[PDB]
Amino acid sequence: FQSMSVKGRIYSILKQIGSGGSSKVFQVLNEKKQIYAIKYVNLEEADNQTLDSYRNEIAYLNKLQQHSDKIIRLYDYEITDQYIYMVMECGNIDLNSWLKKKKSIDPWERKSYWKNMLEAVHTIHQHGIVHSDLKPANFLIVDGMLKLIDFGIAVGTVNYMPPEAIKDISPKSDVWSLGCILYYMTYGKTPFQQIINQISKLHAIIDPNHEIEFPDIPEKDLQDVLKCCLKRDPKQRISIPELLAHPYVQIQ
Ligand SMILES: CN(C)C(=O)c1ccc(Nc2cc3c(cn2)cc(-c2cnn(C)c2)n3C(=O)OC(C)(C)C)c(Cl)c1
Repeated sequence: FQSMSVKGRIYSILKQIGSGGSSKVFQVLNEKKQIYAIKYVNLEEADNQTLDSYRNEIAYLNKLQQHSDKIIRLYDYEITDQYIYMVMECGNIDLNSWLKKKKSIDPWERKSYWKNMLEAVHTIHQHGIVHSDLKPANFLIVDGMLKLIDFGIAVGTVNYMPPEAIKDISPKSDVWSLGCILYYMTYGKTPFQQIINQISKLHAIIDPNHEIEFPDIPEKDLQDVLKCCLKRDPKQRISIPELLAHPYVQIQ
């Protein structure tokens, strides 16, 4: 029922998609009756460290547009000292919400999503970006295709957290997180979701004596991937280029 202006162009609000730290995401309709998502960021109580992190995310989102279709499309933006408006493509739903609703995940949709996740995370790594905070919420379903929504530059779950991030951070950090997302899509839980206590959870992730259970499934390829990603030592963990050449991703 409402309306907002981004670079002379008018957008009518359909619904509010999300909220957070001085930031509201909306589903909008433009003058050509096309659907988009607008993220509004209030900079009134924002400092220079915050502004430059936001400016850095917009710059990376803007550059990585051209390098991959697995990155959310950023159509337009308006930046002032009071706010930011980002006009982006609209997804159907985020991966976290889609997984929370779904009682079972189809092996084909799973393989397809995995491919998308590796291509997206691979792309950011080629530009010196390591996310380090990957979770299903950073992924959006856009016409059966997964897209990466942020680069960790600008939920606080810890279930997808690599052992190296706990120790106190290389492209291998993201492999651990992607492994945890695939583990959830495989077994219906993250490898440490059983641990109610958050400190015991952290003590279990770093501890090598704490064996991660990999139950036997029909897809033995999918089992090897999980076993390769979830190696507590970054040095002994599989790389993204090697994951893209794995039989799980490649064999039809
Ligand atoms: C359970 N939820 C809230 C949903 O069903 C839901 C979730 C996501 C939706 N799509 C959607 C969400 C979107 C975007 C584009 N489309 C863009 C963004 C975005 C925010 N920052 N950056 C740099 C990109 N975005 C987004 O942040 O979505 C969440 C609020 C769900 C996390 C829609 Cl239309 C509905």
